[PDB]
Amino acid sequence: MKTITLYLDPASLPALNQLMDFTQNNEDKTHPRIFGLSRFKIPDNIITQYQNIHFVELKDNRPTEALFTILDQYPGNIELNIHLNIAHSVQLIRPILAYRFKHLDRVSIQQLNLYDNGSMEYVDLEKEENKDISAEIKQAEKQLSHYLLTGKIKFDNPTIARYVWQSAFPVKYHFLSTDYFEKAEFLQPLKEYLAENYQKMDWTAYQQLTPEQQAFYLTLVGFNDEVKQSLEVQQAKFIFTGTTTWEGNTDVREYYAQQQLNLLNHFTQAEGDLFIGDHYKIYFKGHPRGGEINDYILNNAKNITNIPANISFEVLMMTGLLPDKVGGVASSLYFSLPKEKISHIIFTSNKQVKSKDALNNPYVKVMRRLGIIDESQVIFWDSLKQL
Ligand SMILES: Nc1ccn([C@@H]2O[C@H](COP(=O)(O)O)[C@@H](O)[C@H]2O)c(=O)n1
Repeated sequence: MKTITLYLDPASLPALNQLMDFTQNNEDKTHPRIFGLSRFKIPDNIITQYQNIHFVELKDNRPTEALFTILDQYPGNIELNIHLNIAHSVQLIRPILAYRFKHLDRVSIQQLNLYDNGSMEYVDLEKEENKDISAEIKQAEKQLSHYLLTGKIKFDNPTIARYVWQSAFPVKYHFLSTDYFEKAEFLQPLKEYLAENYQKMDWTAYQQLTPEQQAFYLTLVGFNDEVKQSLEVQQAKFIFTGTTTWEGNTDVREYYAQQQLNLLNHFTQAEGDLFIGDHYKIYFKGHPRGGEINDYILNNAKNITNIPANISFEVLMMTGLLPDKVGGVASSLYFSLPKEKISHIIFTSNKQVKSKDALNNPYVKVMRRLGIIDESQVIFWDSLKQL
């Protein structure tokens, strides 16, 4: 059968790993490929070098029907090599299964490779701490069978359903935290169930690439030479990480901008509660969707070096360019960082958190369970004095 590789991800981390897989296989210029990476654009100077390369929009975390137009161009027997975001795997594969239904004679699923979205998978797993995980797996497997037979989605445990694909297809899972699955006691049944179908995320794959493939990869992920040089000075580095807000209200976005500037000052100013000392070069890493929030920092701070905000932070993990220290507002990007590199992580007030909620939320709990952070490194945003 002819193999078609599908790279699907609405987010960042899976895409980063999928673009590594493409780079590792980039000598094959005609292997059929379909890219559905909402946050990444393959430069046309690379697209033109490949044949049978296709692109599909994602909408509501699934490929659009435009996928069918692509697959119709391959009228023989086809086996699908599918790369997915774990958290969104059920929706991402939905149009693929629908197409297979219409072409059961010639379309088969060869294998799945699944990659963590980031913190969201582990948080979601925390909320299942009190469940009979062994029973949830069996039910999820049963309901995955119904999905595969009817095309209709109904999971009593949508979270555990993300981890039962091996009951249907050859699968390999790539986890940001293998420790979590091995340390969390309530997850022991799941760890044993997954058996030899998971592995730790290949963060050091970039180091095994060829010199030219390394440059290939950096072009795919938007990390140009100028930014690289900046993060290679022989100086103690601290990177301040920013955040964003859904709200459109100018007013509110302005408050988030003013408050993130204040948080920066708590790290970098001597009177600050989070002062890291005088011996660090300071970088700012805005949130990709920060918009004016990011401009507020650069326009009103000083002695800071900007790292373009649309770069996914996790690139620095995939490339070995992490700083000595990272600090800022809680983000998925922290789940993937070494413990000794964390200064302080700050939390924003919302529905569940109106105080340093005794750290009774899953995010901190996961991090503490894994030992990435201690209580002294958790900060509630509103408790910080206005400097
Ligand atoms: N300062 C930041 C904040 C977020 N991000 C990107 O945004 C993604 C979503 O992060 P949040 O958990 O903060 O929404 C992160 O996984 C990372 O790829 C970033 O690259 N720099």
